[PDB]
Amino acid sequence: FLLPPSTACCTQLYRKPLSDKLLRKVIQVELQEADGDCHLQAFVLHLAQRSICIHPQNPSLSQWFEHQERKLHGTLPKLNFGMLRKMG
Repeated sequence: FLLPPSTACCTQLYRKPLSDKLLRKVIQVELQEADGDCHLQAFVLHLAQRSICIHPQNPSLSQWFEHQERKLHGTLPKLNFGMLRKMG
């Protein structure tokens, strides 16, 4: 059981605040669309070895917007996540 890249249809959620240590290995943030990909919405984090499913309303994802902006060596995708930006 693993969530395949860009195949995010998580019916389950981890719901834990992820460790920043492992976060520095989360090269991607993949949005589970509530229709465009799966039948529900989720913010799941794509590590370089795995993907974890997070509840859209989760501080770990919001903090990750801050953290990813200062981590990942400076490599990020085109995420216009301005609807959250810590305010989620």
